[PDB]
Amino acid sequence: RTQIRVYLLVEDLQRQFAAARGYPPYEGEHALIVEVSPALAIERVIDLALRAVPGVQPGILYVERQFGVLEIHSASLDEVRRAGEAILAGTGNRAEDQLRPRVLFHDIITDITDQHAVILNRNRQASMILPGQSLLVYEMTPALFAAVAANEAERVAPGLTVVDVQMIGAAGRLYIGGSTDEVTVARDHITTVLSAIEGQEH
Amino acid sequence: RTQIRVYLLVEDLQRQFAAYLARGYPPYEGEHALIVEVSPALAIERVIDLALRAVPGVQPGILYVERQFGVLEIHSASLDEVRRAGEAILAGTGNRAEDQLRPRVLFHDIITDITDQHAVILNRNRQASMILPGQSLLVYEMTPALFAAVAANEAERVAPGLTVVDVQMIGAAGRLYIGGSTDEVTVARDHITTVLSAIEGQEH
Amino acid sequence: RTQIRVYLLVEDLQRQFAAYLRGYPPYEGEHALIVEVSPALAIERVIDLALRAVPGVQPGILYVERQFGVLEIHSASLDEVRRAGEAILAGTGNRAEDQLRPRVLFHDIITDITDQHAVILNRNRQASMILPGQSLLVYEMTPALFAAVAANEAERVAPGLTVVDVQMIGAAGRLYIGGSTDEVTVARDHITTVLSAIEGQEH
Amino acid sequence: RTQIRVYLLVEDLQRQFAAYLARGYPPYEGEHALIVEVSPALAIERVIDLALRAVPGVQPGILYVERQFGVLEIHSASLDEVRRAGEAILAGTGNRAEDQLRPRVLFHDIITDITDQHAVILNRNRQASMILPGQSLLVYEMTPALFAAVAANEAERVAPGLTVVDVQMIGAAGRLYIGGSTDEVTVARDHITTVLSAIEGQEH
Amino acid sequence: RTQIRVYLLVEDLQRQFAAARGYPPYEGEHALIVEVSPALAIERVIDLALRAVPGVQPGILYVERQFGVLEIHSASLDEVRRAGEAILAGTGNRAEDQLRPRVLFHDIITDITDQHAVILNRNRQASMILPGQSLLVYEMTPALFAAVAANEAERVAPGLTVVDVQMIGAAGRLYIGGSTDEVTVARDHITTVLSAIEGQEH
Amino acid sequence: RTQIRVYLLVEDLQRQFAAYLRGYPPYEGEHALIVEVSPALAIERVIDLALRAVPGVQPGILYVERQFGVLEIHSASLDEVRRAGEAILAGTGNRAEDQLRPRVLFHDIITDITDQHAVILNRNRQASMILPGQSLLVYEMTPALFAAVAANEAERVAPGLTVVDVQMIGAAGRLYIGGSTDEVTVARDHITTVLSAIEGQEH
Repeated sequence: RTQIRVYLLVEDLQRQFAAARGYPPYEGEHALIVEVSPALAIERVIDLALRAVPGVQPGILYVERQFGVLEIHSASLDEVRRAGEAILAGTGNRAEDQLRPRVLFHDIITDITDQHAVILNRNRQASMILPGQSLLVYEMTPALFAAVAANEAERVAPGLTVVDVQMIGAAGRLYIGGSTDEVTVARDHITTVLSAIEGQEH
Repeated sequence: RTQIRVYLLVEDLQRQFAAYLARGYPPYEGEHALIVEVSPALAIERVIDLALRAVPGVQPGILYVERQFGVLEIHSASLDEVRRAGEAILAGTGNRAEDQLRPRVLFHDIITDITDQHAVILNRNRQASMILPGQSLLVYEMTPALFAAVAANEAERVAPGLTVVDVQMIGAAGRLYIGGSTDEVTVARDHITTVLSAIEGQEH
Repeated sequence: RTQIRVYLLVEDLQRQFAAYLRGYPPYEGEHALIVEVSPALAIERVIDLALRAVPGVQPGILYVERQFGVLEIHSASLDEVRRAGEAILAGTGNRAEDQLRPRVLFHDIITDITDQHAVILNRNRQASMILPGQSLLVYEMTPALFAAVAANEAERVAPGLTVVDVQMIGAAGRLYIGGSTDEVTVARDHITTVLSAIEGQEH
Repeated sequence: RTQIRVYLLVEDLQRQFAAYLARGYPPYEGEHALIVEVSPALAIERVIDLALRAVPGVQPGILYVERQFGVLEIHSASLDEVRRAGEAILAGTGNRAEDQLRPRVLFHDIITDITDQHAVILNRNRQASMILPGQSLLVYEMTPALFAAVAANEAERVAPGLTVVDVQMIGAAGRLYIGGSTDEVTVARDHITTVLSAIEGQEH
Repeated sequence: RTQIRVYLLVEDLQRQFAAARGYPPYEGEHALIVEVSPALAIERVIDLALRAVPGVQPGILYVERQFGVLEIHSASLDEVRRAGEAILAGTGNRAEDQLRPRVLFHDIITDITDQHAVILNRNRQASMILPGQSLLVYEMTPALFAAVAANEAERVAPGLTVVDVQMIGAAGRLYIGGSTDEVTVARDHITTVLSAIEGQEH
Repeated sequence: RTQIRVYLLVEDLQRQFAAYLRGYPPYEGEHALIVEVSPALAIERVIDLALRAVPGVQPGILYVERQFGVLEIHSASLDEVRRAGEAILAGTGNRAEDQLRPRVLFHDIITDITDQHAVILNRNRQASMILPGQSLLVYEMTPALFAAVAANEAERVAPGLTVVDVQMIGAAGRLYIGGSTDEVTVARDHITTVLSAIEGQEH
């Protein structure tokens, strides 16, 4: 009855990525991210986690057009694992029955024009990209996988700028600004991470 | 040409659900409604004109064109008025009531004794009444989405102490959130399942 | 890799549609290039291709939707817009007729609109408004970005009409036009002709 | 320390105004309400606790901190419950009912036979019921803003066929928009003026 | 009973400025702008104009925290004057009983930094300023006077960029981008226009 | 000409308040300069003064409100922030103590918050949430931008508390803090001390 699309431990949160919403996560804490179908089943999923481990906090809970999304976090890695396990047990699913990440698009725009940069910035928010910087774009599905890609990219290239991360919808989208080599190091690494993630076929 | 996804008379509106209702005139307790969902979405503009010009005494409460589908709610104090407006729509589009889709249940569950953290984040993604920690929560998902309308109204009739937390009747799927004692939410769920099964329509 | 769904030169913008058009605003008499692509995020490469090939053009729309990506660029010079488009075609390995052919989803003319219909209609809108008693033309098509040319062409052949609403983003495009029964009938007929004449692939 | 700007029992809610009502639980027709406006704005957080802990059976419908002032609405099916919660607020802040400001009328007028262009642009800056071309429109402005609440409810009692188009009860001034026949809107305006004059309070 | 704060014919609208809302004005048309107190009296003001001259259209109608605001427009200058006259007659006011414009602030920031430019752009909308351009800011009250200043500024320096115009509130605000001399020509001219406008004292 | 209402070095940002802070986001441990001025539009000159004097700082808040203008800038270097502030002072002909003295408008501690209060309270909010049974400290002051230092200082002396809401823009500032009755009492006392110690003019 409950199909799990994404089930992932994101360990050791980087500080930029830490920024529908509930309690906000902080740098160094750990997260469990779950995407499911049908969307409304996510309400049973969150009760399963919160009643097993009172010490974890909900950061995202949203019922989208098709899918249901959840993020929970804690300072203790042991606590998040245990919440993940209660979800798997209460729904009769396994971790490797999730969908495998499917890459939809990626590219590097070097030396973004100023007119491109200014319009980019106003239906993003949070961080911004400045004219002259290089831009990496990356699209995947299921959408919630954008989360782990963002965190890993920042990990290996800490000088980069997280411009935007869309984790909810039909597809996930990542925007990263920096020097041409920072964004190349990030792109190469993301591809590796996603290919190594185990799951079934769409 | 114009396909009817949902076509339903919702008779005798209960007071929580009436208040819960993109928006036009608000319906009131005891009044009657006609709900219609169609494809392609923009056809609903022909549907509302058909109704409003046949029976000038009905009032539009909802009119909206979504990503895929078109939605209309009309209501009146007179049950005969809503009925006749419904017939103008059917005749003017060459459709019949049983040309609609029969309800398909996607999910349902009863979460007892909701934790306080679940209740607090649940209450800020909803905007009407609120659920309190300790209450039991019923969630019910179906498609087409507009059937969520009749499910909410039937639940309140049969269990008037419940709390209508949210009713999502527009989109690819409808979602119902109901709070109360475990026996109130269990009585509502059983009735809803019966009501949706009794409805006549085509196959997805 | 980048699939082009809509690629169109829309030349000589009429003033109602021009203002209707987010980034820099176009003006009456200027020319625009409209592009809808799949997958959505590919549109960022598409706009980069245009702006550095022909710097004199300005972006008016840039948006990443649920499934698709949308771009509008414009300039006073028809040549600058055309040349920017060519850059987009070469850098994605496409040509203009590799786009999707326009598919008509629904159209209708509501004469003598009732007042209850008009007031609730005007509240899901924005800009111009329709008055009780006017006639309403509604027109739906896909891909959505084709709604742009339908709107601009309608205003060209019947400038007295009222542009109520134009939805160019999504799974489907929607056009709302108000005027006399004759203005909108002339508008509806011309829109169908324009759309049939556009060459593209299948669906 | 805590100054009361508005303190009022609104008895027996009429159905249009009840539905019209930052938001918490929705009130229903026939229920009773207590409305309070205070200064400084943040003091209202002490006021709601005072009420909710004295009489657990009342429900908050409105709680909001504005640019200058703080606002609360609580309601119940029991008139005695709203009354007693009101008294807890007065006792716990060292205030009395007549410490409030007496209503000051800023403007009123009756626009007959509204033009269609006025009606169409008027309807998109309002979000509830709508006014139709040809109807007469009453506008009424007062301060403090929260008195708009009692003015709307009194008008509907005395002229039930009217249309409540908008009620702005939060801010520096309250505004009331009412539609109907010229005699319905004239009957409402006369009554409102009497009601506001009869209210006891201090001087601006 | 009805106090008129601003009463002004803005003749021959420039194309940039032509962009709460009703029907949109077009380049070359003419407008009447009215601000009043108490705010709600603006509903009597608009009925007076629309019933006298059916051929004019409402573009702005809004009841703000303190004041009421109206804009109407037409292709015929004769029509707008006539609507203005119906308002004056129906409320027993005179055109020169409005408030005189009071200048609150103005300044020219030359060569705006790129970090300043990018953040400026996201809680504006419509047009944008690019890094390196010069910026003129101008504040006045009553707020509705920002309207005539914007239109006049564009008239004498058509190459300029109208970044934003706030006409509703306690004070009006104008943002203009261009070369340092375009913005200086605009600023000098605005000052002249406002000083020449006749009204009473606050 | 430019009147300074608030001018403050807020050094060593705590992590709840840091995230709470629109433009570039500050991080825990960095330093910020906060400025509230009158008239509102003067703030555009104020920020220009800072960013080109010390380019290494980043703007986090820039807003023109009904009456007043607000600016926040930040950097990892306390010296860069201080030096940017000095540029703001020289270019406007002010000094730090020409600002307004903080005026306390209301404060209170609600113990054992009822559940109906908590759920409706959480719906006019944003970020962190208060749970039924916790104690609530509310604190109101003017000018509003002083709410920033009150929030950051409270978190410094009682890091276990929950920052529910901080309103720094307007006619008045408002602080919402949740925790145990002891955390918030310690927080309330320290806030009053900090505010009394700030030197400025009258009101």
